Amino acid sequence: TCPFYKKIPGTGFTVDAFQYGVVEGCTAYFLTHFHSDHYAGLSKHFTFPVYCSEITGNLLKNKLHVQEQYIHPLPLDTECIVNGVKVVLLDANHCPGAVMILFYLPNGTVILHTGDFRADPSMERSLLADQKVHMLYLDTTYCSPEYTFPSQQEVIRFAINTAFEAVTLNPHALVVCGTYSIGKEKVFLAIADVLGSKVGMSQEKYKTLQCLNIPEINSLITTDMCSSLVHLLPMMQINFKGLQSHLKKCGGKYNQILAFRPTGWTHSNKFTRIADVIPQTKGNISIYGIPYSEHSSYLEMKRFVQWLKPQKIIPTVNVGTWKSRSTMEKYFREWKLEAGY
Ligand code: NI
Repeated sequence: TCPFYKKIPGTGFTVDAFQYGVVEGCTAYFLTHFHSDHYAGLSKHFTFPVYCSEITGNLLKNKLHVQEQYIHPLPLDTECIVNGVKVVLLDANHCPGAVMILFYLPNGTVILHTGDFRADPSMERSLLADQKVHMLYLDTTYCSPEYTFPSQQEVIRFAINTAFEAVTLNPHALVVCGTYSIGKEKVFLAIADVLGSKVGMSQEKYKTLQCLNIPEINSLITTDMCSSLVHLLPMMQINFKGLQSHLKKCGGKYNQILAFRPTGWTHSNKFTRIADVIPQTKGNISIYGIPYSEHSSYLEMKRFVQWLKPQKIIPTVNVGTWKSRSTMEKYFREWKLEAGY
């Protein structure tokens, strides 16, 4: 049955709630982004209205075959009316097409649902600046002070410099990047751009990327693996066995692999700077784990919430254990006492 933290009070609405069958009292189903833990349950047999971004709607139609008459895309940063309730979609700084949703309830309550997000000070100048928010449905993925990670820009600098050095030293090295969902496209696009190459990938992944409105995409990606020296593979194949096998398939065009696994957080962050990251190596294969996150760090999350000053916080992540829930509630109280709201 649908959990309370996926239901928006005073409305007929649910958020990211497609795996529970027909939810009692639900007149419109919102989808924040196209990640499987959020879309789980949608298919061509769904016949209720789905409200989402343009990009998420492309993916619903093309990848899951949802029929067009039930997809309701909304423009961002624009006041819209849904079943008699004013809503606004905001950029979540997550993966392509990911949104936060502002609901203006008929009784005067304003609710922000962040979906999955990476808080940024640029959000402090969107339509959020213009009114008070009473209730916040918050992505608490990394809500503990041990979770620090560098900016996305530092991590991409590291990747570009590492790849450019390796290929200039050995023009017969292949770069491989792991993927299992949309998001983190900058990793493989930035590397291909510095090397003067397209990114090669499976037909299924190319289709997925063609749904994303990324400018000049036909210029950066391809299904012709032979012409590319940056290859995308499933995240599960980014290990010594999987990579040795791939290299066999390239027919002696290459004699070395440099591979990237963009993880979120790994405890190497508590001790080590990005500058100091080193690979695991076996023979002619090296594997770098890079801390490229599309979720808030602890400090980013804290700054957002202390700026917004909500009256009530509803966590949406790590809510299944009493120890996690108690930990989060203690941080929310600290934040409120330190800031004075
Ligand atoms: Ni997500």
